[PDB]
Amino acid sequence: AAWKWWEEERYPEGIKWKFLEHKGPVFAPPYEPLPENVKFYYDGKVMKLSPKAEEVATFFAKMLDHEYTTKEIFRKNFFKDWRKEMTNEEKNIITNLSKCDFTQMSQYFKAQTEARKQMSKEEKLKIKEENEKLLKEYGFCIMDNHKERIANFKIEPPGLSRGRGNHPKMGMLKRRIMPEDIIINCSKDAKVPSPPPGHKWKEVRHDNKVTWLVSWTENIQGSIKYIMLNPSSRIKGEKDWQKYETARRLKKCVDKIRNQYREDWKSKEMKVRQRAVALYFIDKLALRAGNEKEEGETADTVGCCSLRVEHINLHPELDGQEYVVEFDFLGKDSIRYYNKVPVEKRVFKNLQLFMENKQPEDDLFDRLNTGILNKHLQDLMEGLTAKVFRTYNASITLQQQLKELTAPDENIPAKILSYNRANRAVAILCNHQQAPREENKQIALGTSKLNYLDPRITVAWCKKWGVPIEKIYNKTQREKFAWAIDMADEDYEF
DNA sequence: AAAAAGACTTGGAAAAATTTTT
DNA sequence: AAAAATTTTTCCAAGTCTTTTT
Ligand SMILES: *[C][C@@](*)(*)C(*)(*)(*)(*)(O*)(C(*)(*)(*)(=O*)[O@@](*)(*)*)C1(*)(*)(*)=C(*)(*)(*)([C](*)O*)C(*)(*)(*)(=O*)N2(*)(*)(*)[C@@](*)(*)C3(*)(*)(*)=C(*)(*)(*)([N@](*)(*)=C4(*)(*)(*)[C@](*)(*)=C(*)(*)C(*)(*)(*)(O*)=C(*)(*)(*)([C@@](*)(*)N(*)(*)(*)([C]*)[C]*)C4(*)(*)(*)=[C@]3(*)*)C2(*)(*)(*)=[C@@]1(*)*
Repeated sequence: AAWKWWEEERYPEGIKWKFLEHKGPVFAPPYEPLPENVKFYYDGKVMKLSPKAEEVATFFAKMLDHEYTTKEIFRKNFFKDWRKEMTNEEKNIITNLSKCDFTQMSQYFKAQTEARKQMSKEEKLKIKEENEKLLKEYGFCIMDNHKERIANFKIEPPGLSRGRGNHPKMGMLKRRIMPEDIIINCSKDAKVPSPPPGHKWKEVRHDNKVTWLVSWTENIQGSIKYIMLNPSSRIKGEKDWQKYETARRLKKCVDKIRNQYREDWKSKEMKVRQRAVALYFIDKLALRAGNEKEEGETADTVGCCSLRVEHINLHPELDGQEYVVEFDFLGKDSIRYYNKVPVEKRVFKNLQLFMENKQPEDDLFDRLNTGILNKHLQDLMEGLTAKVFRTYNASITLQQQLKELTAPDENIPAKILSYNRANRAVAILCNHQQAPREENKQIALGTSKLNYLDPRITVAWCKKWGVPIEKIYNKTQREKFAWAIDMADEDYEF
């Protein structure tokens, strides 16, 4: 029988668990060497590469078809990192990447892909059965009286970094994660997981103030990557329920907050004027609270608080509309945001004052960062941060649009059209793009449907119109939103 | 403070598995 | 059979906000 964690007494703040036991992470499949017939060339002559160098060479060979393997930054980074993985004998022969011929390696990898879909019933069924025994042995964990699923237990294989957009580190080598890089987290009364034969873990800790099971440091950015519980668990779902509850508490406080920031545009001090114009953008246009990145780590992308002077172009009268602000920046994942939006009279006058005596490279809202904006938002409502406005706007627009687009006389397949049409409006507001059915050509429903929309709004909609939840939510989503699907009436109001 | 770390939050695109069209 | 159009898993990062160092 399935566990209804939502009927339980809410888990206390501070300590995340009392008990934790798991079988550790599943390491990336080992490197299968190149056979004798698959040769590498340098200056037209054959050259057998050492195992370490040959492994790095394969990553490039597999990506050879893409246009990014011809870029300055990619090639510079790849070659620099391939030098480290070479022997002193190889370092003296291989001076540049351009005299290297990977074409034969590339052909073998295409040949293996063509040979992988031609497998028998003893190969196609066997590998899918060894994946199932792996899913049941390492894909589950015990955390406080119950067996819950683990998210991504299979650690990512080594390769070359690409990232999203115009990334400075594209082409850098993602190293193979070893047991000696793993920090295991579990309880003192639990059976500490066994490392692969011949190896030992980096650390075995017992921190109950955190929710992760396994952690390590990746080399590209230096940040800690984690292995946590799947979305269907108590620890993730309760936090997901609390996120929506916070957005619901902002609903009965928004009119009071909107009136306050409208008055703040007139204030004597500029520290308050900028804070209010930035909050106006976050409320109206659902922008992300733009944190400050370190120059040269990730692609140059901004958000609301990190907006520069060059990202906006002021127009008093354009297209027959008053006070137009033309936004043109790259948001998260290098997705372009473009909107010609008519603002209030005081907001336009304020933006003119913020763009004065400044160069294009300078920050628009100086004397303001994400911490100052969130410190103020905490003084208005408890637990309020800038991303709560995005959750609020997305969820309320779905509720509003579902009421507006669903009609009583329509059939079940036609009602699904209306749900997806309401979901479309949420994706346009949140700027969730999908690169090139005529409507949803450039729009992506996935991100909002799972991160942004209180699932109870959908469960309420479904029980009202007689649409079974399986027509809206698939197998995996139904498990993530189980709390909502069980506990929720037709009368749910955000 | 205020930089740096740490711990959460937020798929779409490319491939492979099928299914349908020629 | 053989190819094309769909469906569906496999591949791969980047923000937000909190907590620690410097
Ligand atoms: C595409 C879309 C995005 O980007 C946004 O929007 O933001 C995303 C999402 C949504 O929300 C999600 O969810 N996700 C998850 C994940 C991702 N990415 C990635 C990359 C890489 C890797 O490796 C991974 C895995 N790990 C293990 C965690 C991932 C995941 C995203 C995105």
